Amino acid sequence: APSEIVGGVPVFKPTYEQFEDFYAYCKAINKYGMKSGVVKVIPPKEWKDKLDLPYSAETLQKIKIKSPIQQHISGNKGLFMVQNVEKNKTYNIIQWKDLSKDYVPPEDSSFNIDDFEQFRTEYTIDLSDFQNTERLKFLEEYYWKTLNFTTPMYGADTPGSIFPEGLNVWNVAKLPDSYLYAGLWKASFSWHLEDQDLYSINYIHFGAPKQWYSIPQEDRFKFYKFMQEQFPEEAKNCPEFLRHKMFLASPKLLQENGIRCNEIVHHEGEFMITYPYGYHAGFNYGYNLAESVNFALE
Repeated sequence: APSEIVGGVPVFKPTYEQFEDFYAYCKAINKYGMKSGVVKVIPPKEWKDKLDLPYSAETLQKIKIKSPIQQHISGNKGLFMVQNVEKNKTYNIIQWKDLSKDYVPPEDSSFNIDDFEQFRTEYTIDLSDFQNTERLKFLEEYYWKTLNFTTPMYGADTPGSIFPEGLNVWNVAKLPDSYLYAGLWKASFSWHLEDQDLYSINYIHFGAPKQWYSIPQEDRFKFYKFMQEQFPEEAKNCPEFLRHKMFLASPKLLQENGIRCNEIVHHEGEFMITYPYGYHAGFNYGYNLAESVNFALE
């Protein structure tokens, strides 16, 4: 299968025909993901129809944000290290959509089954805003300019899924183990490579887009050494600290260090596939709900 476009990152727009086989499709297009850190995969229209929108009141009620994480980040510029916090409290989707009213981007009680049935018209957020490229460029630049001035809060992994139960095609929840992230403006995921160095699919069910950065496998050693440069203290008692501590590094910085860095914007209804030995990191542009699993092809 051919790559449709490129934002430094391969973009695939498969037809339901080939899209049908997830394993055969992934195995027929792995040579691209092993070059660039990640690959985007837009599902076909006849697939998006298989979805049930809006989600039923129960589907929404099932959503439970277990142990939210706040991030305390510190660092001059380009380099930052994040100190994820604890959130003993727990939220439901309605509470999270409301919580996103505190973590708003710049410009320029007990609950009943009825509450969710009502919320079936408010679970989304206006996306026409993020349709502008220069708009996204702005947010990203503001994000790097002001990372240590805020304590972002993520909806750290929580088992579950919102994909149609009767859905077997591309069922990220059940493939022939799924988790939900709760996005919030400026919430960031540092540099890392999936455990056991496996693959993973990340799907944004709804909400603001995600920003993605990936290091081409070829540069995973330049990148590694450069990270041993800064933070030399860890270069001692650590064989693997990129998977021990949380570190953020801007592309603009890496670029000007002989380390290529891919960048792409992950939108609602799209799939991202992280490949083995493909370092990746990024942040959220605001309120969203994402689902992801880790798999293997061999």
